Amino acid sequence: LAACLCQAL
Amino acid sequence: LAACLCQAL
Repeated sequence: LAACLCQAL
Repeated sequence: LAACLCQAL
């Protein structure tokens, strides 16, 4: 999930 | 942090 946030950012 | 993207958009 952390990586989904990084994608979003 | 996601709200940063919604501001940008």
